[PDB]
Amino acid sequence: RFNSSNDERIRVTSERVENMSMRLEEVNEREHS
Amino acid sequence: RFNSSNDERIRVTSERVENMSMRLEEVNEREHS
Repeated sequence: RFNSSNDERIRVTSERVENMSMRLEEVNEREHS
Repeated sequence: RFNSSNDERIRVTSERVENMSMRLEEVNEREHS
């Protein structure tokens, strides 16, 4: 019941979005062509 | 009406974000240059 609450889902989504944004900026910065 | 609720949108967004994070980590791990 705790893991299915809206607040926990929002927090986890925000953290994963931040990590994905950092990783995507890292990937885009590494360009050779 | 069920598919447009906030809870369903949050759950679907969280699941898709998790899948995208896993896929992005898979892509970044596969680097050759």
